[PDB]
Amino acid sequence: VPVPTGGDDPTKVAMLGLTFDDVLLLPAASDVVPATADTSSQLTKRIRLRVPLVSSAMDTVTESRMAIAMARAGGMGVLHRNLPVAEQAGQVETVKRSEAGMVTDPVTCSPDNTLAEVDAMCARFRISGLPVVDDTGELVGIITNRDMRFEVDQSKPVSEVMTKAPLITAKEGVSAEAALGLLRRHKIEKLPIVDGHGKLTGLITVKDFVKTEQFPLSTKDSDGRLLVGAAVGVGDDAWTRAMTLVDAGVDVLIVDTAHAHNRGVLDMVSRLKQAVGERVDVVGGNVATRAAAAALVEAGADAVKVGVGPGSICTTRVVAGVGAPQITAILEAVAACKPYGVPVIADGGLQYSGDIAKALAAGASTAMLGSLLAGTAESPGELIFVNGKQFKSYRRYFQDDVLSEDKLVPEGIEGRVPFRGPLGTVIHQLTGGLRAAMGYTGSATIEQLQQAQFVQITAAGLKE
Amino acid sequence: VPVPTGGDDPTKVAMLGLTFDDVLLLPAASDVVPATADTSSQLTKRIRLRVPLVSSAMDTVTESRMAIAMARAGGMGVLHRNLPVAEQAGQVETVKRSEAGMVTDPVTCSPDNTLAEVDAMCARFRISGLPVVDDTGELVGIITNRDMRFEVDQSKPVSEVMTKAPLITAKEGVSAEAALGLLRRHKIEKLPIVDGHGKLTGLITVKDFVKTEQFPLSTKDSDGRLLVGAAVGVGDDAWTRAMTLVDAGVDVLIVDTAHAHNRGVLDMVSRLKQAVGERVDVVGGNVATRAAAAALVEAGADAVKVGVGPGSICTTRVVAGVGAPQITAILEAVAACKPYGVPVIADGGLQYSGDIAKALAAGASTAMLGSLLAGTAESPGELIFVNGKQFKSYRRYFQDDVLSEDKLVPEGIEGRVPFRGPLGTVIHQLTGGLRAAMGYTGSATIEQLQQAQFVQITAAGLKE
Amino acid sequence: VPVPTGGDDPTKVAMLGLTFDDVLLLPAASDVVPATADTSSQLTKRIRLRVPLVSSAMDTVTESRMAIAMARAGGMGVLHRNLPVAEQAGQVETVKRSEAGMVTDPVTCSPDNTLAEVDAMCARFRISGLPVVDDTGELVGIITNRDMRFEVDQSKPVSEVMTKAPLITAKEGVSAEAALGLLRRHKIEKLPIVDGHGKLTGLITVKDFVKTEQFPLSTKDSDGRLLVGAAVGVGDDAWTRAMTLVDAGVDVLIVDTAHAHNRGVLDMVSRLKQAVGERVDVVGGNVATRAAAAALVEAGADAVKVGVGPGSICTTRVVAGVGAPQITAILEAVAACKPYGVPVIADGGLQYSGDIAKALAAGASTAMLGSLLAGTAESPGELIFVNGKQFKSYRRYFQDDVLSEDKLVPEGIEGRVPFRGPLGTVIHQLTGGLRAAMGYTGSATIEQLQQAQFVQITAAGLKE
Amino acid sequence: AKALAAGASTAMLGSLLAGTAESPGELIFVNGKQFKSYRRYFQDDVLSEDKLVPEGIEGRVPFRGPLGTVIHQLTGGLRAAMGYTGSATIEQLQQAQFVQITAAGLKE
Ligand SMILES: Nc1nc2c(ncn2[C@@H]2O[C@H](COP(=O)(O)OP(=O)(O)O)[C@@H](OP(=O)(O)OP(=O)(O)O)[C@H]2O)c(=O)[nH]1
Ligand SMILES: Nc1nc2c(ncn2[C@@H]2O[C@H](COP(=O)(O)OP(=O)(O)O)[C@@H](OP(=O)(O)OP(=O)(O)O)[C@H]2O)c(=O)[nH]1
Ligand SMILES: Nc1nc2c(ncn2[C@@H]2O[C@H](COP(=O)(O)OP(=O)(O)O)[C@@H](OP(=O)(O)OP(=O)(O)O)[C@H]2O)c(=O)[nH]1
Ligand SMILES: Nc1ncnc2c1ncn2[C@@H]1O[C@H](COP(=O)(O)OP(=O)(O)OP(=O)(O)O)[C@@H](O)[C@H]1O
Ligand SMILES: Nc1ncnc2c1ncn2[C@@H]1O[C@H](COP(=O)(O)OP(=O)(O)OP(=O)(O)O)[C@@H](O)[C@H]1O
Ligand SMILES: Nc1ncnc2c1ncn2[C@@H]1O[C@H](COP(=O)(O)OP(=O)(O)OP(=O)(O)O)[C@@H](O)[C@H]1O
Ligand SMILES: [Mg+2]
Ligand SMILES: [Mg+2]
Ligand SMILES: [Mg+2]
Ligand SMILES: [Mg+2]
Ligand SMILES: [Mg+2]
Ligand SMILES: [Mg+2]
Repeated sequence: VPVPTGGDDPTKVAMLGLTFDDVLLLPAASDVVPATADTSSQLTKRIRLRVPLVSSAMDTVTESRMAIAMARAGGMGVLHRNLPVAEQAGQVETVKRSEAGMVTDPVTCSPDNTLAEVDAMCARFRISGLPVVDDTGELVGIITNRDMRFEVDQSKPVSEVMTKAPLITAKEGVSAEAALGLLRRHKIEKLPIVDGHGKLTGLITVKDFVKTEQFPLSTKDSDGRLLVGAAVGVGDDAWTRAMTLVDAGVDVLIVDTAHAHNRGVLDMVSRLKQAVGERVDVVGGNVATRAAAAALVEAGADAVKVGVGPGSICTTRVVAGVGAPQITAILEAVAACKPYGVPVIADGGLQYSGDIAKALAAGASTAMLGSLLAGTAESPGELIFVNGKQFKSYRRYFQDDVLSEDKLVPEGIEGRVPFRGPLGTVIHQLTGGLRAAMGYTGSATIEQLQQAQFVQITAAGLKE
Repeated sequence: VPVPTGGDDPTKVAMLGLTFDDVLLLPAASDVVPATADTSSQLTKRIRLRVPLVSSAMDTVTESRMAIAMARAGGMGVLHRNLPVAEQAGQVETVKRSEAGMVTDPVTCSPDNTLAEVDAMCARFRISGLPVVDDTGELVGIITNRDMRFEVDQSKPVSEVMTKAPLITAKEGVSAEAALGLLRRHKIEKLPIVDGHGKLTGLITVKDFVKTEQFPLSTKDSDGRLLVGAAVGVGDDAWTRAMTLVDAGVDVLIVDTAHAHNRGVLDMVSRLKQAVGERVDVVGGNVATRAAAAALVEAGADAVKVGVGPGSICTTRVVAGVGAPQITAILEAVAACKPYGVPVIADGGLQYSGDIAKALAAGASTAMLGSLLAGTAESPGELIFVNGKQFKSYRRYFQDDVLSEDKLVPEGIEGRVPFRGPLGTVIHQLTGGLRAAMGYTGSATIEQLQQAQFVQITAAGLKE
Repeated sequence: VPVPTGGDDPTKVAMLGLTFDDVLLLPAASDVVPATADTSSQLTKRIRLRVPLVSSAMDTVTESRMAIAMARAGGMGVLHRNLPVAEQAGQVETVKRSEAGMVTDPVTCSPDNTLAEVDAMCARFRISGLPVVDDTGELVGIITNRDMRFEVDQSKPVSEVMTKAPLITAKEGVSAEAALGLLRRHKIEKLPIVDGHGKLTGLITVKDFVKTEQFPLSTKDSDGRLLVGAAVGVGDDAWTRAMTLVDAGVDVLIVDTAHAHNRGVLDMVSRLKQAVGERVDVVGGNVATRAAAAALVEAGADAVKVGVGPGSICTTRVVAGVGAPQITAILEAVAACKPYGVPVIADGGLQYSGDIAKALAAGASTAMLGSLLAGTAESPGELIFVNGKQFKSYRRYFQDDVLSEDKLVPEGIEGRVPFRGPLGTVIHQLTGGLRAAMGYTGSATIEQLQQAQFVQITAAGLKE
Repeated sequence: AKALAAGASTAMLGSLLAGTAESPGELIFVNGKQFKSYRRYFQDDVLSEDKLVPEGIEGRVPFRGPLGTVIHQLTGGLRAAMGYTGSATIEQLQQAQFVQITAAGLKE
């Protein structure tokens, strides 16, 4: 009658929690070559990624640059919400218009604009020119950075530097082959698109073709623009932020909380699903049990994020005593979400590509990457050089001494993190590990990897 | 109903994997003295070793020298395939002609051969002379290294240095006693063997008797030549390699793959078994489960090799998340192989002789030794002297500065491995540990050791 | 002819530099008890301290609180200049009015002042009440914190809470004994001082007597107010800052530069000496040679500060390769300053009280303490509790999640420094060490300690 | 700065520039860090462990980044030395004086 671990209640200790280090993938019959394995997976019930990886929406991980890089790599990025609503909406706009985003609503300047303003717009959107539209609304010309390369006077108006009409243009609904043919024939890099009245409706640049060739796995929406997600909280400021982000063109809204088994979080999810659910996917916060995942599914979430204190040495585990091992948590969440076809996102605890393979085999559909991507080039922060090494830092007015020691050392030296380089190499290494796991387990797709079996190892299997 | 580790499927976590550190051998009733225990075991269904150890077929472990040493020690060597087909066939031929291999097809030279060519052949085959056969095909004499010891001019032909006929010869089918008596009577070290018509058919040297007395446990084929195995891959190049190796006289072909539960590997095994299966034994690649071992047995493999990611901190376990603890894998593989009499080779994860005893007690017939033999003298590599120690390395044209620092330090200092000495001492230590285990468990033979019992130990049993 | 260290110029290597670890103080004939040694010394040619220690004028060391504590301990503090001119002048005013500073120019309030503003003034000046003066200029009452202890409504005007006139007052020029007698007789803690016409001229509080009894070594000016110094740079902003500080009531101005052997620094020192030299003492920046000290003396400096890269592992020594060992630098600076009676301040390189004794025996008159005082309670920074220990830190809007991990850890954990406790204990330990040194060397005064002899030790004397 | 003050006119830089982007060698990514390496035919197995690790992981050196940043840091240190010694030109820095320190001056 007594429980072997103490007491009389057999459900006081609910279960035995397994972490990533407790299990290994068992080899199975395999006709799968790692180079031909298909790693595409569902992020939500309507969005499918070519690479099942998402950035972690932390202030040190994901901004517009990281979102663009992740969308190009085949995954997606989620913008963090530790900033004003206007800044987050502007970052969403930057991601949406980065690549093949000027086809329908192009950015234009006026003939009275100075060269500095045009250069600022070009630097923000990473484009090399803009069409010029006057007060009447007529396409009067185009101004590119070949026109303003050597202009010393940056206060000069656009009208003195632009290339006047007529321009080489295309009709609405012009195919990519015809546009490329025009660009090759006239040896230009830009092609405005006008309607029957000769009024500007879009712009095609050589950047579109270059990026399509260079990044064949890019994640795009129906209009051909890069996908991006954004995080929101709970409350009224959260509602205003979510509405502003939806207006800016976000594709995924993540109700990001540490403990989503709360009435407020579920109410926010239901409200968002009812208000903008026809346009935007809604992802629920972090839930580590089956009941919480079922509650989020009932509230109408399109995807469920799992991790609640998954790290072994974690602040939640030490200060609060609350936690859940990640493998068991994913298993329970999948046991609640799978009958309704709701994807599961693993979040936290991942240190290697083997952990990603284990998380996907436990039943999750995507994995969210945090500290793995913190030091990359596309992550926020400034690159500094200290003691013969590169670091990334997150860094005078009254110190006018030219020979002071603070002048001899770089700024931001305190609080720096190692520099990891480009994001593409990290993503490629992770994808190679995942493909090796798929080849070992005989999984042609991720949906077949989700049916792979585990072997539990003892402590002796973790010894150096 | 719910699984205690998570989810609803009770087969998601298939089993608990035990490694070598998790178990110990239980003493049983024993009348066995370690000095008299019989350690002979089956390598395949037709080949029996006196010492149940095999080399690992890695480019840093097994070449012709290691194969010869392992065969003399009582085990066998498997040649690595990271080299051209002609080179691997040449190494097979070198092993096959090292000891008592000239009795039926001796190596011969011609009077037109220079002394340099004869010296090269003698250095390759480790013989001290050759019979001489002219264009017409008569045995005209013998050339040994006592004849060419002081010849300063190495371009001198054989005819100017050889000892002319008549020679002391013996008839075909001469017993060892008669040949030794002739050698003792005439006080020579070589004895050609001729047919009734006086044509050369073989050669006996004192090396045969010396090696027979020195190495009583040598592994030999039907003709008394040393046993050797070779590794092949999968594909058309692999088929050509296998055919060339069989022509060279290989005894065992090992289809060495990382994951043998693949249709291509099984097809290769079946093709080899149908083509050269009447002459050569075929060993399947590495398999960690019962189903894979059963598939290899059905395909026609003569032996099954097991280890798939057996190391605790392993590249397969960290990058792909795939692995299987070795004790459980051996148990499952034996559960599939034993009813058909197919031997099991335990490959990987062995660090001590206790691990070898545990692997043999788990049901395996032989153990394959890897990094334990990487630094021995017979392993490939160059011996260097660095900082008062001996190391083995795996290592000018435009650096003509005679006082440069690169002249002051040995080449290959970077990337060296410790030197281990002769292989025989290592094999003797491992065999002594195995004999002690056999004495403790009361096992007169390896087949009785395979019925020994284990005790599972906790984490506290591994603490220093 | 050649120099043994290289070259032909015997002055290329000018001298051998001795640091603190290279020398020890030799015991001499002593009739001195450590408890009776006199540690008073000259800071400048007109200012004498009771304890020859000065705070280091760094933004982590000296602000108004540290300056007050240092003045009470018997030394002095120099306010850092890494802040706006108005803030530094406010800190000067706070220090000057802390203790016995209302005797001639008291802080007053008007009857229309709210209780919040009076409370803010009392908190700034560390007083427990203010006299009230109307628009006409008459002393109408006094408001103390016993009157407003339980006034929950902090917007209440002073007129509703003050103790109305007539008050217990004393005539101008009242002796301290008479004021204390009045305070004892009427059992109050405050005594306004009025002239013959009944107009408010000053204020005496029990704080004056309490602090005089508690801190008998306090450094005071002619008016009986605590001494304070401030740092200024070079330039026009520096001139405005210096004029504002002199108007605020500063006593010492320190021209704080890393390399004071510059024409700009000397010109600034000369200008300050010409303009405000009758009221304020001017101390020159850091100089490490005899010629630089002579230049500062000629420019008209009242004291000369020495240290230029005195630390063994220092940023100046590593990045620039420039430095000077502190003992030799002090010897040279004293050799240039002593004939004119200009005191020397040893700045940098001090780690123990033995180093302070060595610096004073080398000829310096005062020592400037930096990192020794960084972690004390009176130094700038905020006290935090982390992992069972007290630390000092030098430190939300959008993180509204109540269960996030940033809510679980204290703010300022990054970049924290250890807590050292009260300043008085550190000063007392250093003074005890200095007194022990004086007793060993037989020096009744610091001027006698400046004539002590050294013994030079070898490397073997520094071995553990 | 010390070498130029002793009388040398130029300095030659070796290991300080070994791992920069412009130095010879290939950039590799190992264990979350960038390295520079100075690096199959018969290993056609697709699931082998040598396929799971990059080639050249052994014998690698840390990556330093662009050369311009290193040169700028060195020149800044030299300019600080010139400002301390009062040398407007390198020829005046060659007339600077030294002070000899003892062993105690090298202890942390
Ligand atoms: N004015 C301006 N232009 C910038 C700036 N940064 C990037 N660009 C331009 O943006 C276009 C694409 O930027 P990329 O660097 O290729 O791509 P990215 O979106 O990953 O940053 C290029 O012109 P392109 O003509 O599309 O390509 P190409 O002619 O260089 O091949 C490039 O010159 C900037 O700060 N100011
Ligand atoms: N020409 C030539 N001969 C070589 C060379 N290396 C070894 N030999 C000869 O090969 C024979 C056997 O070689 P061992 O060293 O005993 O054996 P191994 O096969 O283990 O290497 C010896 O002659 P033996 O007459 O059989 O033995 P013994 O008279 O030395 O006892 C030895 O002299 C070489 O580079 N060149
Ligand atoms: N209103 C107000 N008063 C403050 C504040 N902080 C300190 N005081 C008062 O200042 C006087 C002296 O402050 P202390 O703390 O003794 O000295 P300090 O200058 O070293 O800080 C005290 O009143 P006392 O009457 O001089 O001394 P006692 O009656 O407490 O002995 C104390 O109550 C504050 O934030 N607000
Ligand atoms: N559609 C167009 N019709 C006519 N002229 C055009 C058109 N697009 C660009 N031009 C003009 O052609 C010139 C170069 O065009 P393009 O856009 O290829 O240059 P760019 O991107 O600035 O070049 P670079 O990348 O070398 O700096 C500029 O003077 C530009 O104004
Ligand atoms: N069967 C034989 N009949 C006749 N002469 C022989 C025969 N075998 C060897 N000889 C000759 O006898 C001499 C020595 O023979 P043996 O083979 O014993 O020498 P070896 O092996 O060269 O000696 P070592 O190992 O001491 O250098 C040589 O001149 C050799 O040619
Ligand atoms: N000179 C004075 N003449 C008349 N009344 C006075 C005088 N000084 C103070 N008082 C009044 O006497 C009361 C107490 O005075 P006192 O200054 O001793 O108190 P306090 O410093 O506020 O006390 P505590 O330190 O206990 O809070 C207050 O109501 C105050 O207004
Ligand atoms: Mg361009
Ligand atoms: Mg271009
Ligand atoms: Mg011989
Ligand atoms: Mg011999
Ligand atoms: Mg009081
Ligand atoms: Mg009181």
